[PDB]
Amino acid sequence: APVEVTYKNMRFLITHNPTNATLNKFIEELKKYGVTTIVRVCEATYDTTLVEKEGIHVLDWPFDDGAPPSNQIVDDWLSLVKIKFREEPGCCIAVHCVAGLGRAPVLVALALIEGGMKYEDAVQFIRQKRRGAFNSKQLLYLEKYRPKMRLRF
Ligand SMILES: Cc1cc2cn(-c3cccc(C(=O)N/N=C/c4ccco4)c3)cc2cc1C
Repeated sequence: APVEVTYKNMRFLITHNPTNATLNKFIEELKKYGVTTIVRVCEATYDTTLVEKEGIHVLDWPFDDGAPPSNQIVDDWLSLVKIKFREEPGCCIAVHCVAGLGRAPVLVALALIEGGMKYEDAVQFIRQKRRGAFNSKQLLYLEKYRPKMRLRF
């Protein structure tokens, strides 16, 4: 389920998980939204060689099962956001697991919070665009989440 999220000057795309045989359609869906980077939060699957060749960099930072992202992944994710939108204004960052496990959306949620949103509003903003956005462990994480590096001053 391709779902797009725009807040301030940030844009994110929560995609499905393609297979090697459907990568050409996937790449053109990404380009459609001007996606220039992809973060895989679940065990690797399709081969990235082809995607990269098309100008889309793939980042593999899996969570351990449905557990909240590690501090290392949260740090790198927030850094990616900060650098990508500052070096490529207007671009889009894609993130995905399998379009239903409620893992990928947390990353978008965290970006919204650091961007100024209340975790409550960040969750409703996403939940309204798609179901199964956050598993139980995920929601609790966001509830107790305190900003580590705000986006835009
Ligand atoms: C309650 C609620 C309020 C929302 C307000 N916007 C929204 C939409 C479009 C633009 C901006 C915005 O501030 N521009 N950024 C500017 C900027 C300058 C530098 C960096 O960024 C904000 C999405 C929302 C979603 C919800 C759910």
